[PDB]
Amino acid sequence: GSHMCDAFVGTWKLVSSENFDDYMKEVGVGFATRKVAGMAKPNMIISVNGDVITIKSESTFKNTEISFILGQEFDEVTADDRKVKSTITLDGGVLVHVQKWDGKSTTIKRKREDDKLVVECVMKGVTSTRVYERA
Repeated sequence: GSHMCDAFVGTWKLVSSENFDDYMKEVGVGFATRKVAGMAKPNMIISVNGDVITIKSESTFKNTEISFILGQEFDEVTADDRKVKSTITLDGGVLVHVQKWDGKSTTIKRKREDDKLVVECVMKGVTSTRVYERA
């Protein structure tokens, strides 16, 4: 049967980034990490097995992997080494990823738009847009 996550499954490569340095600043990422992370051109690999969704980010900077069930909180060590409590839900057809730590919160939304997978990262007033195409 078809599932709303089907439109995300596959291998995706980063094709454009907007305001990513500013977003990382707002999150609290250090200078050196921002420079090395901002150079990266990651692939994102999304797969599903039953109710478990796995999202990998793979680049010369870091390889990360999260597996989760929609709506069930999990612990995540981010690529910038924050230990956060994450919950990922479906809002319509948008995957909405909330990361919480030290009384703060950031929201990463992943949506399909034409043949692209668009990632919007928001911290306080700061929005970064990262666009991926199929790899």
